[PDB]
Amino acid sequence: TLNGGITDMLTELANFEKNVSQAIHKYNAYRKAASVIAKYPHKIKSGAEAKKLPGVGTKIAEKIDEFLATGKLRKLEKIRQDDTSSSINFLTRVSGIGPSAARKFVDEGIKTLEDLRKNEDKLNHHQRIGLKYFGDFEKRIPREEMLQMQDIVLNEVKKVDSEYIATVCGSFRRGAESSGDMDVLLTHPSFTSESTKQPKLLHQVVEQLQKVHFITDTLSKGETKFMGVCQLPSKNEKEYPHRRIDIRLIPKDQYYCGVLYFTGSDIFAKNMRAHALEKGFTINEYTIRPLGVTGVAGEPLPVDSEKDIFDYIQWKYREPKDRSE
DNA sequence: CCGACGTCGCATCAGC
DNA sequence: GCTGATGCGA
DNA sequence: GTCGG
Ligand SMILES: Nc1ccn([C@H]2C[C@H](O)[C@@H](COP(=O)(O)NP(=O)(O)OP(=O)(O)O)O2)c(=O)n1
Ligand SMILES: [Mg+2]
Ligand SMILES: [Mg+2]
Ligand code: NA
Ligand code: NA
Repeated sequence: TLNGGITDMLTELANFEKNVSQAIHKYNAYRKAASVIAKYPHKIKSGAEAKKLPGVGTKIAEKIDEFLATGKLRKLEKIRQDDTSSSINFLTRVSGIGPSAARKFVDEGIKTLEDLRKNEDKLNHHQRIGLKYFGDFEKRIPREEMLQMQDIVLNEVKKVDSEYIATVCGSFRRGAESSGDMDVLLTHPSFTSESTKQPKLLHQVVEQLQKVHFITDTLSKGETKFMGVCQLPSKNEKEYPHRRIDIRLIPKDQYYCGVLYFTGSDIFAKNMRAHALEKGFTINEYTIRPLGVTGVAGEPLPVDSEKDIFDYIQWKYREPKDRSE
């Protein structure tokens, strides 16, 4: 709320660069700037004040001035009144449609929800689903419902094998009063970095959730990542809207790196990996490795908590609550 | 003043 | 049926 | 767009 206008502005500008100009690094610059300002504990009162923050340069400082002085930004107005930019901006909000495809549709005269629906023959499976539940995916999820979903997921997982461990990551583990979707970290002793002894570990769980009709649709699926759709049973009351669900099977010994990645926030993670690079380290959802002078990563260093990974790169441990950067 | 910018999974594609 | 990338997403 | 460095 504090510098809400500025952050909203930069976020809107960011989406425009990602979705329309297809400049993902401008999009990341703008989102990093908004982040740096979101943590800035003062009401920013000039572009000069903002420029001193890392990630804010001249161009954003000038825009911050125009906004503080006028309450708007002409660039945003020009963008908002462009059909092309707006149609493109909008189509990207459908799951499966990004900058490239959204433009392909607009080039083809396809720009409305209605336009998409009479041209379903042009949508792959993913895009088809994201369109079917576009209205449902636009709603956020009460934590009260997340808990309901958590009991269901954790329980079905138990039934397949009692040695499975399921953990609801994402914004939920960050204690958010509501969430965009459900992210589940999953482990099993059979699957480590040192071997895969059992086949179809993710698959079994997906089928179990499907056979009991928790999971309804499937965007994409692999041996370690499931991306789909699920729904709380309503009693018949109105139907709960469908929700996105991601499941990520991480090798059990690499759990702490996995839960670190999967908990977020996204721009927390980016800045953290950016920092690790400033220390001769590199991090993914699996490991933390020391960068060789040659660029090539050395062996995975031992890790036994999210904190361990913080220590390696000299950073104060921060509970999930404070990672929503 | 240029170049790099987190790091990966899944579906697919241009070259072999 | 691989590598290396695009595209989209986490 | 920013900063590295
Ligand atoms: N670009 C990205 C996107 C997601 N992620 C990681 C951190 C995210 O918290 C985690 C799950 O992504 P997510 O479900 O899209 N967003 P998240 O759970 O943080 O908040 P919601 O908007 O879903 O409530 O994936 C990332 O590391 N880099
Ligand atoms: Mg989430
Ligand atoms: Mg998710
Ligand atoms: Na700066
Ligand atoms: Na999209």
